[PDB]
Amino acid sequence: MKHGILVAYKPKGPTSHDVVDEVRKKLKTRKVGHGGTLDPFACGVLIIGVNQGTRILEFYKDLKKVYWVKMRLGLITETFDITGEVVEERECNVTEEEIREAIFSFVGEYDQVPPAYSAKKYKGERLYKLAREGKIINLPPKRVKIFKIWDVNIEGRDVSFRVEVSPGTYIRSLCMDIGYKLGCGATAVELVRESVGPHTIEESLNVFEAAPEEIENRIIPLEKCLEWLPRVVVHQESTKMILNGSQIHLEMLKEWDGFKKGEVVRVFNEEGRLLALAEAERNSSFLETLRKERVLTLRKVFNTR
RNA sequence: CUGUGUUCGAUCCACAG
RNA sequence: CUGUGUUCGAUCCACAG
RNA sequence: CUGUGUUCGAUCCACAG
Repeated sequence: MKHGILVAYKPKGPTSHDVVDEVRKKLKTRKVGHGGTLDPFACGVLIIGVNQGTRILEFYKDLKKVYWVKMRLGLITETFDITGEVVEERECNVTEEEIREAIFSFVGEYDQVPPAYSAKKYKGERLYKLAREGKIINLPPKRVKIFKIWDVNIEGRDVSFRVEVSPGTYIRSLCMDIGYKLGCGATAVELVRESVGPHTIEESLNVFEAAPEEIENRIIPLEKCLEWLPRVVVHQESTKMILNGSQIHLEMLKEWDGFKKGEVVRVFNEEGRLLALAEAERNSSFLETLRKERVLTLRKVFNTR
């Protein structure tokens, strides 16, 4: 029984949960989830968590993503994408030059209003369910960050480019906003998530065409997940303790790799096994122990694996 | 269970209570 | 170590809903 | 939140033997 992360590739068409169902089917495993939804009209990297691996999916919410969109100027739909019923389809009269200005004025952070067709909740209900009911909601804007936009290609009302964004950013909203700047509206017609954090589309596995054995070999085990988080090893004797829920004290330790207080770090078994993820109670340099323990606070323990 | 989250058809995953 | 914790003493894990 | 966990799964505290 494997535990870990799978960098899946979702083709255009399937819902993100369809991908999860393909993995549950091929691996004959019930515990599967994803770490960030990709709309049905889009394709690209979709992080999949298997077994105990579902327990570290939360860590993918805070990573940066890189997107390659193509939008059509002068077109507006209800969903903000090509699958939505068209609400308006005018002829945007703008020059490559303004278009260029409007797209790069978004660079830097700004306050983005999420699409009515989204997974946000309003009084216990999904916003895309209320929208199908015809209740179009405009939630408060969220502080978003567009780190950079490159590979811009224009031709007609067809504009495309790549963009690295912060967590919580909707490309569909971005396209509509740029269109608003140009004052004519724009709608996303193709969207490709080329990366989520360190995981790229080049390493993604299309689970729909892969046989169960390769999907299986493709799973990244826990010990190799969240490699961007600082490591920490404990004495091969302290393992059973930790696995029992024992917090971590200076006593039970060994080697560490520096960590700013509050930092989430992964506790290793010095035999390699990942025992748990814990939070830093202080800065790791304070080897000052002329006396007294308490060091890392238990966040998640990987019992039974 | 209730709630929230994730780029929209997670009741299915996560997190909080 | 054994008993009791006065309405299942406190708390940490994990699993389930 | 509500339940579960071979002296508790693990650690404490208060009383007494």
